[PDB]
Amino acid sequence: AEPFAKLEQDFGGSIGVYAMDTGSGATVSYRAEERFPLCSSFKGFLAAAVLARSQQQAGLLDTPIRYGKNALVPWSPISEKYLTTGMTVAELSAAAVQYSDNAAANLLLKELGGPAGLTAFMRSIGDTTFRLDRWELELNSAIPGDARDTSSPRAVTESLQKLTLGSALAAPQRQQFVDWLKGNTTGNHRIRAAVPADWAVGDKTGTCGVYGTANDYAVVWPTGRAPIVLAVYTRAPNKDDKHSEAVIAAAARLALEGLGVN
Ligand SMILES: *[B@@]1([O])O[C]([C]C([O])=O)[C]=[C][C][C]1[N]C(=O)[C]C1=[C][C]=[C]S1
Repeated sequence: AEPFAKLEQDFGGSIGVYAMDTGSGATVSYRAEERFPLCSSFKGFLAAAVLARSQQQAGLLDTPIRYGKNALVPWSPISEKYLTTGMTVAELSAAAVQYSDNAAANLLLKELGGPAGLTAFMRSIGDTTFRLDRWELELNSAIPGDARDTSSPRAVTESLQKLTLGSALAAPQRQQFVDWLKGNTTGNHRIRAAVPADWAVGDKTGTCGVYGTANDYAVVWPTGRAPIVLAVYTRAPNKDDKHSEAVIAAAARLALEGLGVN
């Protein structure tokens, strides 16, 4: 734990890490059961919830979703770009996961019954820690001591494992979820930066923009070996504290090293 302690002291905040090697059964934990803000990392689980619903509702993924300028909140690059084209549930899901599109996230939350709807999905797969309470962009406030819109690194990792590798999703939906995570564009300097270039990685990042609060979770497939699942979350005491991608990458390296994975 000393390397993690040194890392968060250099960073000037708190770091939460949980990692599991699904081959060896080994785990690494540091503040793994503390709460950290989700920021955009909830958007991965949001896409999973959509996929789960699509198992029972034919045509859900291809359903056109109506939105205009009014729905476009800051950082909606894809939904703004394709406003004229039109977007479906599936396209919004890809946008939320891979570009962290905020309007897409809100539109999908609405289809699922809001933050409460997504929280109930996570409950249904056995996640008692996850809570989403607000919409974009209020959910990014990341106030120290505030449990709203938080989870723990361990719960995040366990739920991610259930959805990508376990049986929480039917096989086709599981693979679609994996493919969306693999295609994420926002995580190249976080967990992926700690991983050898020929290992397959799927991830979703989060960046609140305040209180040094940012994160990443991932499934990593070492070549020819069983996958690793891990979560790295950070926060800091003051509103204007900067988050650090290098710190997330470093924490992921420490996690991999702790599992004895090279
Ligand atoms: B969110 O957390 O996702 C991040 C990108 C990421 O995946 O790390 C950035 C924009 C959408 C979400 N964040 C916010 O809405 C607050 C903002 C932080 C920077 C610009 S907006």
